[PDB]
Amino acid sequence: GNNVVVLGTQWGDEGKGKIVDLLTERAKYVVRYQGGHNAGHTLVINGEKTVLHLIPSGILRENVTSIIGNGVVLSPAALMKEMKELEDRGIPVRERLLLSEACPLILDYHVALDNAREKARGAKAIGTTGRGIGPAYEDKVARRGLRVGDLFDKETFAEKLKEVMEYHNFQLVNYYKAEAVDYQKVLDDTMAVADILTSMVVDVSDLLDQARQRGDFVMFEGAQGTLLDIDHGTYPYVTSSNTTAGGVATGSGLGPRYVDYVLGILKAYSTRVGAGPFPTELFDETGEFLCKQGNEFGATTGRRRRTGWLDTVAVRRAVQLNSLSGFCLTKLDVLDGLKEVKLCVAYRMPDGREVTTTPLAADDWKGVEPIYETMPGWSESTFGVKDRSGLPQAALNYIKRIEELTGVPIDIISTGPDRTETMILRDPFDA
Amino acid sequence: GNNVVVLGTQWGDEGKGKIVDLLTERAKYVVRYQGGHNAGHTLVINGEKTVLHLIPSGILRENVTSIIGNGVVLSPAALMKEMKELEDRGIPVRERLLLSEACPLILDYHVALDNAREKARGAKAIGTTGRGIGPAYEDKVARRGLRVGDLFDKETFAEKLKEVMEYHNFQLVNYYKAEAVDYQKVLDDTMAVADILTSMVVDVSDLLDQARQRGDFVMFEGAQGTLLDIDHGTYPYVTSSNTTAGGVATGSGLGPRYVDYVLGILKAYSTRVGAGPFPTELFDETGEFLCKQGNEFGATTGRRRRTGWLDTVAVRRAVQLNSLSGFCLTKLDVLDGLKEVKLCVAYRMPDGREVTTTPLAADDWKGVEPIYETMPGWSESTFGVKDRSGLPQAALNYIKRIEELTGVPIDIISTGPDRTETMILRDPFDA
Ligand SMILES: Nc1nc2c(ncn2[C@@H]2O[C@H](COP(=O)(O)OP(=O)(O)O)[C@@H](O)[C@H]2O)c(=O)[nH]1
Ligand SMILES: Nc1nc2c(ncn2[C@@H]2O[C@H](COP(=O)(O)OP(=O)(O)O)[C@@H](O)[C@H]2O)c(=O)[nH]1
Ligand SMILES: O=C1NC(=O)[C@@]2(N1)O[C@H](COP(=O)(O)O)[C@@H](O)[C@H]2O
Ligand SMILES: O=C1NC(=O)[C@@]2(N1)O[C@H](COP(=O)(O)O)[C@@H](O)[C@H]2O
Ligand SMILES: O=CN(O)CC(=O)O
Ligand SMILES: O=CN(O)CC(=O)O
Ligand SMILES: O=P([O-])([O-])O
Ligand SMILES: O=P([O-])([O-])O
Ligand SMILES: [Mg+2]
Ligand SMILES: [Mg+2]
Repeated sequence: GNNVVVLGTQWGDEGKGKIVDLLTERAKYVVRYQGGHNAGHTLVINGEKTVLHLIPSGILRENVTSIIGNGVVLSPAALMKEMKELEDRGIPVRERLLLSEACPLILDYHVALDNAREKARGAKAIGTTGRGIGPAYEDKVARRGLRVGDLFDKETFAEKLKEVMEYHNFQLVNYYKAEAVDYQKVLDDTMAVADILTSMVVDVSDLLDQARQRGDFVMFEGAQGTLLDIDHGTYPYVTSSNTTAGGVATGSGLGPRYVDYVLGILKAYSTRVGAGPFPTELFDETGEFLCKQGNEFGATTGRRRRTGWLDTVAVRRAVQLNSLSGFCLTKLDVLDGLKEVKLCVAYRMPDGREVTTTPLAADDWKGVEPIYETMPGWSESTFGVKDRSGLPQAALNYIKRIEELTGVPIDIISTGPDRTETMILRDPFDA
Repeated sequence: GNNVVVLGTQWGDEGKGKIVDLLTERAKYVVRYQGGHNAGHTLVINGEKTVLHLIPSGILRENVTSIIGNGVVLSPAALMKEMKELEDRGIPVRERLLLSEACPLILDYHVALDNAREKARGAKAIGTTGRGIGPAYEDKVARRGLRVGDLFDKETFAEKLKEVMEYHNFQLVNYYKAEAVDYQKVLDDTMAVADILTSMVVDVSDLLDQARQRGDFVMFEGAQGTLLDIDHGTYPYVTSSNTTAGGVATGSGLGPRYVDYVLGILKAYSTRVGAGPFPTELFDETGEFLCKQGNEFGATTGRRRRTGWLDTVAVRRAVQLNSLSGFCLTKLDVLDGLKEVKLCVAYRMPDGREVTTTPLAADDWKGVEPIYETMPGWSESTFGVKDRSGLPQAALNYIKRIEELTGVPIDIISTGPDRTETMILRDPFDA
């Protein structure tokens, strides 16, 4: 189908970037519809590494127009920052990237607040990336936030910003007893890049409407993961945006009926970065092994990711929430060497019940326990394989099992960070 | 199609309630996915009137299960308030209504803030309904808000609420120099209804997933209108929720691919309640006539609604944003008697250009001017007609024209507030 969606089923870091970059070969457009620069999508072409945050994972391709949709919270500083680095490496970002005037702007004070709010939580801190995503989303919904479009008139922008910062500073100064952000400094840093910024503006909805009617291949690239959804995730240990497929339509302007394929990116095991429920979490040799073998560190904060077995109970929440058409099974290779591999098939509630559905808010996950199905591991190397034939029967079995347990076909299998260490079995652009 | 969406194309008050109540005859479920009690949907059966706010417009039917989806901001006070009134009238609300534990809770302090924030805007006040929708949405996205589920543990709820209210009161007291809301009073009022509240909780996503696989007829009922969308509307003179079709999926948990039909409710003319751009606004006899003839007053605040001609430019923004499958043309009857009726076909930008697309943020709408197409009015009565044959050729022409100008069929035509003064031409449940 023309419109293909690529999002994280678990808790982010499944490998969305890599799959976006590999599938965009046929795409005219790639659109990030939510998140900000908390995302850290790692691309790897012939070993050259690139971790993108704010800029879409289609940038390395000239044939693709990279779009930052209205649903994304935009940090002008982060953009220039990533833009230049990409430019020095021969990526004419500016020549291939478009923006939404609706995009709310993340400015320094948003990080002051995000910082303040996290400390104030003490032991109960979310584990935010520190980029100010939340405060930006807050101001948005509040209707006091500034968006890309406010830059069209620098005089009124300065006025608007003044009020905003005043309000924000009152609280940072008085309630939090925090260091106040300087208005003049924010105004200057921003105006220094406004033209560049505004130069990339496009009417993203209308674009997608016409690109749609034309039959063009659009790829929407997600940020974070399903269980981090502001609504459906382990609230409040979530991200402030709708990481679920519904976000595609709200964060871009493309009507919901135009989604043709939702590919759920699914890692061979599970990880979490930040605080929050994790039934299948491993704190043993296997835990460290999974970490070590899969270089599980934040592509944005460098924090150690928590590791655990693949959770089928929670993945099926992802299935229904997202309208998955298929899964792309990533990082199978990291499982090589393990004698047995486990997959949680059910949850044992603290009251005794065996359930196969998941809790919602974090509190409701407290004493929940995982029930596994233990399958044979494999000795063979999986890394770099691009043909099921190269996969040992155990792995194939493990793949079939996941499919059985979910009722969704694993259309793509990834065997390495490199764009080429993958096997596409069914290409979403054909379905 | 099984899953039918009914939302406001313009600026709310198009007649969503009436159409939900009329189409639910075949529905097993009706789901409100966004908004709160700012909505005021008026139903009218054999002249008996009912204006619903928070409770879905399927309530008057026993065969229908009414759902308040996660995307809705829930005011426990408003619920009990509406619940009892409905009950005294023989509507066993409790026996037919379900809720989401994800639903954020709107509590008294949210109204203090919404009040404070509006005055602080002075001349630039949004024109909020005063129900505290925004602050509730803010806290949500902020990750400090309380949701229905927090009630499962009253002790931790009280703790949580305490912190929350402390934080909120600091600002109401110090920054705004406003009256502080009393913690104890909020705690008590709330706990008095928690059990009733929690008694209606259901896992809405999973419900919809199974109801979906079963082939059941679901109806999603929208609140407000398309140009009030937090992202795509005339920001900041908008509502804090995603009134666009993308909201259905984010505010319920039903995967985006499961929408089968999006019926855009379209009024025969235009109205706005609150501040904000309105190209076709009428301040003349026609303006007052439209007001008078269509009893254009807020079904929630009783404010006088602003009236204007039907705007085709903005309606087409609604078309693409929403994936409209069809329009339900409402309040044609109110046009009876007019010598000529106008419909804006284009916008004259303040720089001279003729455009047929719309601006985004409110500021960008400033000097914009409407270009009309003037059509013949009609003398005949339209009110109560349920057969196109009863519609005079002028009206039919006016209908064809709207269709020509949009490329979307007017599947339903409404000729009165009563459920029966309507003609369904194509029933969304069949498409
Ligand atoms: N070993 C291995 N690494 C992979 C594979 N796919 C992606 N990676 C690496 O897995 C990590 C995915 O992390 P991250 O980039 O945070 O994922 P994203 O946030 O979804 O794009 C990166 O460090 C990638 O280079 C794979 O199939 N095998
Ligand atoms: N005259 C007339 N009134 C209608 C018609 N459809 C609905 N109404 C009235 O139009 C108004 C719609 O206002 P509101 O209820 O705020 O619309 P909603 O918010 O979309 O449900 C109500 O007062 C209805 O009783 C119609 O076709 N003709
Ligand atoms: O990109 C992200 N991955 C996360 O899990 C995370 N953000 O989502 C949650 C919210 O933080 P933020 O506001 O930085 O997205 C945190 O657990 C944080 O680590
Ligand atoms: O139900 C509503 N209809 C509106 O237009 C409105 N709310 O949307 C905007 C935001 O107010 P609220 O926060 O009350 O929805 C206001 O113009 C308000 O009138
Ligand atoms: O790739 C995204 N990371 O998990 C964010 C971080 O490093 O915190
Ligand atoms: O029907 C909804 N109204 O327009 C809200 C109000 O009265 O303000
Ligand atoms: O990286 P991420 O997962 O998107 O945040
Ligand atoms: O009444 P509404 O339009 O939904 O708010
Ligand atoms: Mg990442
Ligand atoms: Mg109304």
